[PDB]
Amino acid sequence: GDVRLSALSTLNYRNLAPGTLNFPEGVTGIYGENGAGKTNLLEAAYLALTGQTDAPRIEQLIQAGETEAYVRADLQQGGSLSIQEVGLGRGRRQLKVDGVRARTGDLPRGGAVWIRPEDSELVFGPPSGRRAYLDSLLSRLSARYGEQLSRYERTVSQRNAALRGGEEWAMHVWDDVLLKLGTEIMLFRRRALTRLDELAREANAQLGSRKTLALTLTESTSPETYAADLRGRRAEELARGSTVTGPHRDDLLLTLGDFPASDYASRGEGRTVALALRRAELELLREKFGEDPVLLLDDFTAELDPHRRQYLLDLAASVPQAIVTGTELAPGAALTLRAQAGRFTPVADEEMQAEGTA
Repeated sequence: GDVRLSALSTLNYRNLAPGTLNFPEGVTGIYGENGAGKTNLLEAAYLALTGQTDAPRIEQLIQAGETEAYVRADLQQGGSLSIQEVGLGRGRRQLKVDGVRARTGDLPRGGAVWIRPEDSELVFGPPSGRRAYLDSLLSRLSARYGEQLSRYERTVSQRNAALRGGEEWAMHVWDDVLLKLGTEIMLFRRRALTRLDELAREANAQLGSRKTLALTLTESTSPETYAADLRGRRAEELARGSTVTGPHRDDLLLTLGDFPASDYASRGEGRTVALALRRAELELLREKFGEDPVLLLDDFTAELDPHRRQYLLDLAASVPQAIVTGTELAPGAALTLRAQAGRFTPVADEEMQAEGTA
């Protein structure tokens, strides 16, 4: 009855040998050398499960010499099978759910969470990365949000081009649209913030921090003054050649023991905060859907703190299903695979295959 990714197949997907893999309930551990394509399997899974990608360019996902790629996820929730497919090519990501052309919205239970070895950049990196964290999560929570955000981004782009091209007389043509969409986006973010703050605070504590982690939003405007602010900062926007009002300008502020984490958190504290953000993402999806997202744990061996590494492995064992990669096998997994040159092959684990041996 839990959801499960029962199989993943790819063809022409960057750094993956074409083929299929069948995954059991519980943890599938995958080990191999740096460069064997482990992260790309997780990326492909995340794409099939959520319709999202880290790639700045879709062509980056397609094997050299090929012009299209294909990913297929088989999902089993109870006795119900579902099929999620993604076709890639020509800058385009085409989804299908159960054989029918689909929008992102027809994808179900907050499909996956992908914990990534670069996640400390959420703490120490630029505002754009924290907007991407929030936008990604909120788009998984709500189809409407994803559509609004997409339309908003394109509309801001037109406004900014009007400014930069010296067509400032024409700059306000879409301000009604930006008001409406910008307000909805800001409000969705405020709604989620209440729970994300609580969830990240708890995860940070459970990870052993004795400092309080708090999330707040740094906002360019408010719903109540958005229209006034938008229009009222014209002189500034003419000077800058850019739009200075709206959620594309905002940030998720991370405060740890009353100081800005970006500037005062140690490297270890930063790793803990970043993991707390992923745990809060997981739990917020779980609370919304009463359905556990598939956990994609990318390079657990890159976590060099024993306790925090063990937390990741325990979390993976705790959920109905996780796919865990690293340079060595995750102990106790339902299935273990070795990654070589983008090909995944089972290996024996005598500790987990001792049933029916007598």
